[PDB]
Amino acid sequence: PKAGGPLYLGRLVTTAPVPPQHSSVHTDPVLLDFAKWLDGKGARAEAEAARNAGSSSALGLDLELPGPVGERNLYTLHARGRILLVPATESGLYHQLAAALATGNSV
Amino acid sequence: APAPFADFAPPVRPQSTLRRAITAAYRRPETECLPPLVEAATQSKEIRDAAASTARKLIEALRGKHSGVEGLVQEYSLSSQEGVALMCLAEALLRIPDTATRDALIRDKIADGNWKSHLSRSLFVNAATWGLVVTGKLTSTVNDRSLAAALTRLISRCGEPVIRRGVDMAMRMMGEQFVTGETIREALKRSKELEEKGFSYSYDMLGEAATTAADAERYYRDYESAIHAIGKASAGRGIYEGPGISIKLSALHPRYSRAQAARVMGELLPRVKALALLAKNYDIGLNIDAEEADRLELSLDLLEVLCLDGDLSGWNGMGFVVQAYGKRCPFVLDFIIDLARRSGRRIMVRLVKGAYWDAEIKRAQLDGLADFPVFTRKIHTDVSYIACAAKLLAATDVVFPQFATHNAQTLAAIYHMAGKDFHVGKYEFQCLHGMGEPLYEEVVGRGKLDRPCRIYAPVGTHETLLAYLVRRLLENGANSSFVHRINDPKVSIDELIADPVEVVRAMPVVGAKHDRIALPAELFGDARTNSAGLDLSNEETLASLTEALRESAAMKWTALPQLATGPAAGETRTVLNPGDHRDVVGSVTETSEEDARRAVRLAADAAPDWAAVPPSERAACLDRAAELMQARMPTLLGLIIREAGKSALNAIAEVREAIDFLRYYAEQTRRTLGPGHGPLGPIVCISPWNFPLAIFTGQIAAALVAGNPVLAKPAEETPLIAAEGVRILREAGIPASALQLLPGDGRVGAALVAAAETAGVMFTGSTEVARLIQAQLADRLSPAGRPIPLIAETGGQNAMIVDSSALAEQVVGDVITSAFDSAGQRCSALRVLCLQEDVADRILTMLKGALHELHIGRTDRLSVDVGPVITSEAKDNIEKHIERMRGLGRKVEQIGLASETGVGTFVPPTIIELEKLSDLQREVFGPVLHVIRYRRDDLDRLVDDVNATGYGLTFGLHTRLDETIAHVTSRIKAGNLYINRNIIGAVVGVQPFGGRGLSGTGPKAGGPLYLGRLVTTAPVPPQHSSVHTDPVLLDFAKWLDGKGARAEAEAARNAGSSSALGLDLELPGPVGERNLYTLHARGRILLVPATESGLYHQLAAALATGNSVAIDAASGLQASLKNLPQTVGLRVSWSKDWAADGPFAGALVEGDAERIRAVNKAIAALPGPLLLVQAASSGEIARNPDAYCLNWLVEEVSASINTAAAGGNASLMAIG
Amino acid sequence: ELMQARMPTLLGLIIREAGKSALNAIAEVREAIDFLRYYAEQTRRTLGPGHGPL
Ligand SMILES: Cc1cc2nc3c(=O)[nH]c(=O)nc-3n(C[C@H](O)[C@H](O)[C@H](O)COP(=O)(O)OP(=O)(O)OC[C@H]3O[C@@H](n4cnc5c(N)ncnc54)[C@H](O)[C@@H]3O)c2cc1C
Ligand SMILES: NC(=O)c1ccc[n+]([C@@H]2O[C@H](COP(=O)([O-])OP(=O)(O)OC[C@H]3O[C@@H](n4cnc5c(N)ncnc54)[C@H](O)[C@@H]3O)[C@@H](O)[C@H]2O)c1
Ligand SMILES: [Mg+2]
Repeated sequence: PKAGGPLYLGRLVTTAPVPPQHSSVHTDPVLLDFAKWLDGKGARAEAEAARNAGSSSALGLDLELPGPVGERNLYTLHARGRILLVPATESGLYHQLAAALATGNSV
Repeated sequence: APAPFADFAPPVRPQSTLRRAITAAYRRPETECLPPLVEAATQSKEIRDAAASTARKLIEALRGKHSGVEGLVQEYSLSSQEGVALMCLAEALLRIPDTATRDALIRDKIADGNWKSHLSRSLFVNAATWGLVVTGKLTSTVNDRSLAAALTRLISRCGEPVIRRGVDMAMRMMGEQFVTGETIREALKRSKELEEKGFSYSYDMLGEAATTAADAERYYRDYESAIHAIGKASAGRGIYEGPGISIKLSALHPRYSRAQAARVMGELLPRVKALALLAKNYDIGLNIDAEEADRLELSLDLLEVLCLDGDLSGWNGMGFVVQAYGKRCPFVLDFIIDLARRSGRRIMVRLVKGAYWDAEIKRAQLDGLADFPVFTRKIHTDVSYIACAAKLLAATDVVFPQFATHNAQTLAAIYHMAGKDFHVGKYEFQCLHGMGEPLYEEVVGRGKLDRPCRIYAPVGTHETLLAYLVRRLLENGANSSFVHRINDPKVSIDELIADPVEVVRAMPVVGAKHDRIALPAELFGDARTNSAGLDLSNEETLASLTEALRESAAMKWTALPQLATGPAAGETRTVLNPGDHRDVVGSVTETSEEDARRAVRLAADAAPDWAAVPPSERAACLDRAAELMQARMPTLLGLIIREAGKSALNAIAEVREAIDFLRYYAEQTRRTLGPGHGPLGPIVCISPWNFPLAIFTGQIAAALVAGNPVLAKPAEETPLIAAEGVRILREAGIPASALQLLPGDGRVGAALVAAAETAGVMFTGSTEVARLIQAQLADRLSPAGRPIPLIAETGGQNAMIVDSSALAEQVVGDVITSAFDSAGQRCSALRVLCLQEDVADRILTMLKGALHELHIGRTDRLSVDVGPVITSEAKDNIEKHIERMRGLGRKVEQIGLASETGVGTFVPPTIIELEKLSDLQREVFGPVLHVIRYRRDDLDRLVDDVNATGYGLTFGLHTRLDETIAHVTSRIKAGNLYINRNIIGAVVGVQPFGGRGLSGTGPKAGGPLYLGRLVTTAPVPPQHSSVHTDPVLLDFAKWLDGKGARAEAEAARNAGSSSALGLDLELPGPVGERNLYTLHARGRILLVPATESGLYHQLAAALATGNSVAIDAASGLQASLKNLPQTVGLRVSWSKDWAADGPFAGALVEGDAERIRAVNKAIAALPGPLLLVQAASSGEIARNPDAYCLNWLVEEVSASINTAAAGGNASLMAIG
Repeated sequence: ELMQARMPTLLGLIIREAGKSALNAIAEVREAIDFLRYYAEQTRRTLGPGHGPL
C-alpha cells in the first residue's frame, strides 16, 4: 500500500484494522451476480461471504483529503486489475472469487 | 341526483368577522405583517435596557454553568462517525430487555469483534438522529457502510469499555433526557424534584399523526390513561400549580384535515370532549398542541365547540397553542380571547414560535401557493412572538398566557413587559424537558425572577421518542436557534441580547422576505414562472372555488371537429360524469375518418405559414396560453372533476402541469430553436384520457412551438377538456390551421397516423395501442425516405421497494397516494409494493387500516379521496383481474363502496398480496395495489424481478441506508426514480417524465430532449454535454485506426466527444428535495448495417453512448469486425434471429429507402418494446456526421430524492 | 518534535551528504516529520489489541 496513506500500517500487523474513512457505499455488480449464483446452487456460507465482501469492500471510495488552499487532493480506491487465484478447494475458490470480485477485479 | 358541487366544501360553521380576519392573513405578504407587530412589540427605552440587562444576566448564568456525548467522544478519541455508530450500537443493545443478557452479549460477543454477526434491521436505522446528537448536523440518509467501518474500528480499538460507556450514555439520554420517563408513572415520579422548586409539568405522550383507526384508538386510550395518572398525582393542586397533559389532534383521528372536516367534527370532537371531561373531573390542564399550518383553522372549530359545551363548564384547564411564526397568530389570538370572553373559560394559551418551519416552506413551494403561512426570517418570528405576548398580557383576566421559549432575550422582554405585579395564575413560562431547565432554574423561585415555568415533558419508549426526535432537536439545534447560539463561542452575549423589535424596525424594508427563500412562483427564477395552485385549506378559496365550480357545471361544454376550415359535422353524443352517469357534462361531435384525412391535408397546406412564425413568437403563444389557463383554472377544475373522475387536488395538479408544459416548452424553445431546426410537418398528437388536459396540452404545445401544425386527437373519454385546451391555445394566438381538434375514438387516431402527410406522431397511451401505431408507421416513409418519428409514452408496472429502515407511516402515506390517487389511473401509479419480510406484516396492517379511511365517491365533494374509473369497460377489466387473483387464492383487501357509487363506475381501492412478481402479466390501470415480500439478501434478485417485467416507468425506494440506495438505483432500469417519497411526481422540468422498455421510446416529456425530436435537425439542448468519453468507444477508435479506417476512427472520436452520456445535473426545484437528471446508455442497440463504413459509423454512435449492440448477421459484414479488442467484443454480438436476441433499446439502420422500409417492418414485428429506430442511407452517413443522432441513443433518468424525509431540512437549518 | 527543532542541523547534513539544495533538504526533513506524525495519528485512530505485530 501507499506510504503516507491510510492502508500502510495495516500491512505491518497480522490483522489489518479498518482505516479511517475506509468504506464505500458501492457494491460491485459482478459480485452481486456471483452471490445470487452461489445461493442458486445452495452454497449458503459462500453466498454470505460474498455479500459480506461486497459490503466491506472499499472499492469506489472517493475522498478529498485536507490540504492547502488552491489545490484539490483526491484519494480513490479502484480495482487492482486481474488477480491470480490459486485455489485448492471449491469453497476456497468461491471465497477467493468473492474477495476479488467485490473489489472490482477480474481473475 | 345531487346538483354538481352543491356540497363541495361547506365550512363547519359560518365564518365570523374574527374567523375571517384569520383566514385573510393566511399568506399575507411579510412586509404587510411586520409593521403592526413592531408597533405592538415596542417598549420603553427603560424597559428595553432592563430587558437587555436581565437577558445578559440569564445568558451569563447559562454560559457559566455549561457534554455527555462530547465527553465520551473525547475520552475515546472518537471520530464523528464513530460516535454516531457507537450510539446506534448502544440503541440496539438497549432493545435487548434483560440486562444480564445484554451485558453477556457485550462482554462475550460484541467486544470480541463480530458485532454484525450478533446484531433483519440495520444497526444504523436511526443514525440520522444520532448524527444530530453527535455532530449537530442533519444528514437525511445514513452512510451505513461508513458507520459499519467506524463501529468495527472503534470496537477493535477500544473494546468493551467504550461499548459500556455508549450503552450507559444512550440509556440515560433515551430514558431521562429526551423523555421525562418511559411511562407516565415514571415521569410523574421524576417530576417531584422540580415541582418542589416551583416548576409545573405538562406531559406529552408523544402520539402524533394516526394512520389508522386503531392508531387513533391507541393514542386515545394512552391519553385517557395518562389523564388518570396525572389527575391522581395532581391531587387537587389545580390547573396552575398542578400538572396537565398536552394532546395532538392528529393523534386522535387518521383523517384530521380540512378535507375531512365533517368526520373531524363528528368523530374527533367527541373524543377530545371525553378526554376534556376527564381532565375537568381531576381539574388538570388539557392543552391542544399546534401542528401544521393547514390544521390551524380546523382546530379552532374544535376549540370553539369545546369552549361552548356546557358539559365542560366550571373548568379552566382547556389550553391551546398558537404559533408566532405564523402570519395569522395575532388574529388567532384575537379570536381566542374573544372566545374566552364569550364562553367565560379562561383559556390557557401557549404561545410558541413553531415547530414545522422547514416543512411549511417546502409544502407552500410544492403547492405553488401565493406565499408562505409562516415568516421566512427568524427575527420576524421573534417580533411576532413579542407582539403577541403584548396582546396576551393585556388579556390576563380572560386568558392564561403561557410563554414557551428557550430564548433568554424573548424571556427577558416578556418578563419586563409583564411588570412587577404577579401572582400564580396570571401567566407562566414554559420550556421543554431536558433542554429548558438550565435557563429556567435562573427564573423560577424567589431567589431568581420568581416566575413559574411549566415543563413540557415527553413520555414514551425508545421507539416512540425516536420517531420525531429530529424535528424536536432542530427546534433548538439549528444555526438560528438560541440554544445552538448560546453554545457557540463565536456568538457574543451582545449578539444574543440584541432586541429583534428594534432591529426589524431599523431595517431598510420592514418585513422583507428572506433573500435565500424563493416564493413558490419563483422556484425557477428567470427561466419561467411556476404555475400557481390553490389552497384547499383556505376558506376564502373554498368559497370562491365552490361558486366557480358550480358555474362550470352550468356551462354547455362541447367538443367538435375543429378543422382549419371551421367546425365540422359528425356523430354527436353526450359525455357523462364517470362518477354518476346522470350528470351530463357536455356533448362531443366525433370526427369522420374522411374529415380526419382532410384535416391532415389542411395541416400540410398550412405547414409553411406556421413554420414561418418565428420560434420566439410561437413560444409567446404558449406563454399566453399558460396565462389563460392559470386565470381559468377554477373553471377548468370543474370540467376535469366531472369529465375525468378527478378530485379537486388532482384537477389542480392537472391544470398546473398543463401550464408548466406550456411555459417549459416556450422557454426551451427560446433557448434552442433557430432557422436550421426545421419542423417535421404535420404532427398527430394522440393523448390518453387519464391526464386529459396536461398530457394533451404538453404534446400539442411541444409540436406547435417546434413549428409543426398539429392534429390533436384526444381520448374518446375526455374530449371536453381537450376542446377547451384547444380553445385556449387558439385564443392565445395559435392559428386554426396550425391546431385542429379531432375528437373521436381510436379509428380517428389511426386514420390520422395513416395519412400520407403525417410527418410525426406523438402518442401517450397504452403499450398495446402504441404497438398498433408502430405497425401502421412501419409501412410509411417520409418524402425523404426516412421513418416517421414516433414518440410513444406507454404503460408502467411500477414498483416501490421498502426496507426495514423505512418509516412505516411515511411509507403508508406514499403508498396510499401512489397506488390509489385518481383510482390508480395514473401511468406512474404504484402497482407492486415490495416489503422487506421483517416489516411486511406491520406495514401491511397499517396500509390496510389507512385504506379503510378513504372516501370513494363522485368527486365534486372535497371529502372524496378516490373517484371513479373512467368507463364500465375499464371497471370490467379491473374487476376481471381482481377476481382472477382472488380465484388463485391471493388475499384481497377491498374498501366497501357506498350505495351512491351505483350510479357511476367505481372500483374500490384494492390490495392484493402476491407470491411472486411473475404473478402479474400486464398493467392493470386501476386502484389495485399488489404486495410482495422479500428477504433482505434477495434484494438484488427482487430488483431483477422488477426489471424483468419489461416496463420501466416509475420506481420508488423507501430506505434510510445509502448502501441500499446506491445498490437499488444502480440496478433498477426505470425512467423516473423516487427516493423516500411517492412515485407520482412528474413536475415539468424538475422530474422530466418518461420511461423505457415497454414504458416508452422517449425522449421524456417535460425534459430538454423533447423538442429536438419534433424538428428535422435536433438543436443542442441547454446544459446538454458531457466531459466523459466512453472507454469502449475509445478502444474502438484505436482499433479502427489500427485497421487503417482513419476517417471512421476520427468519426468515432467525434462521437465520443459529442455524446452526452454521463451528463449528471441537479434541476432547480423545491427545498427539501434533490431532483437529478442523468443520461445513461439505452442498452442493446440493434444495428442493421449495409456497408462496412456504415457499420463502423453505427458502432461508433452506439458505443459512444454507452450501449452494447446486436449486429444483423444477414448483413454479411462479420469480416469487417475481426480482432476486436476484448472490451469492444464484450459489447458486440451478432444476431441472426432478431426476435430471439432482444429486447433492444433502439436501432440504427443503413440502407436505401426500400431497405429502410423493410427493416422498419421487421423491427416493428419484434416482440416487446417499441424501438426508437434511426435510419440513414450510405450516402447520408458519408455526408452527415450526425446522420445518426446521439440524442436518441442515450436514456434519460430522473431521480427525485426527498431530503426532508429524516424529519427536517439540513440546508434550511442555515436559513434564518 | 526533535527533528523539527533540529531541522537546521539536519539540513546541513543532508545538503552535504546527499547533494540536496537547502529547499529540498527542508522538504526532506519536513516529510520525515510528517511521516512520524501521520503514522502516530493513524495508529491512534486504528490499532488495538487484536492488531498484533508481524
Ligand atoms: C413547552 C413548549 C411547547 C411547545 N409546543 C409547540 C406546539 O404544540 N406546536 C409547535 O408548532 N411548536 C411548539 N413549541 C415550539 C417549538 O417546538 C420550538 O421549541 C420553538 O419554536 C423554538 O422557539 P424558541 O423561542 O425556544 O427558540 P428560538 O431559537 O428563539 O427560536 C427558534 C424558532 O424560530 C423559528 N424560526 C427559525 N428560523 C426561522 C425563519 N428563517 N423564519 C421564520 N421563523 C424561523 C422557528 O419557529 C424556530 O423553532 C413548543 C415549545 C415549548 C418550549
Ligand atoms: N408514459 C406516460 O407518460 C403515460 C401517461 C399517461 C398515461 N399512459 C398510459 O396511457 C394508458 C391510459 O390511457 P388511455 O386509456 O386513454 O389509453 P389508450 O391506449 O386506450 O388510448 C390512448 C389514445 O390512443 C387512441 N387510440 C386507441 N386506439 C388507437 C389506434 N388503433 N390507433 C391510433 N390511436 C388509437 C385513443 O383514442 C386515445 O386517444 C395507460 O396504459 C397509461 O399507463 C402513459
Ligand atoms: Mg382505450
